[PDB]
Amino acid sequence: MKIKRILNHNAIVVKDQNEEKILLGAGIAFNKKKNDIVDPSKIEKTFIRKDTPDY
Amino acid sequence: MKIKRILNHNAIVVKDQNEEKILLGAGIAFNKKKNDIVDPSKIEKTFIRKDTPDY
Repeated sequence: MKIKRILNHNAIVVKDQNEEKILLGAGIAFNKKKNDIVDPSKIEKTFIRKDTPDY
Repeated sequence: MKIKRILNHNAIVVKDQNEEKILLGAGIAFNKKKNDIVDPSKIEKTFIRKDTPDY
């Protein structure tokens, strides 16, 4: 899980195999940087954009 | 779509019928507040936490 963007010191826009994701972790931005792998101990909430409804 | 949390001036943690969501919109925080409906013209990216994989 890399960091494609930065929302704040906890939320960041990441990207997974499926598509773009969002990593919300208190202090996630701290101890990491853009393009760096996301720290799993800091992973508090993983969000993914709705790709498809039923299809 | 209400605003349960605020990530920055564009990203905010919202909540839909399915579960918690994330609204990433440049200026989304501006022209709105916590618990207020999210402006659709500002909606740039909607993210939802992975509820279930296959089940």
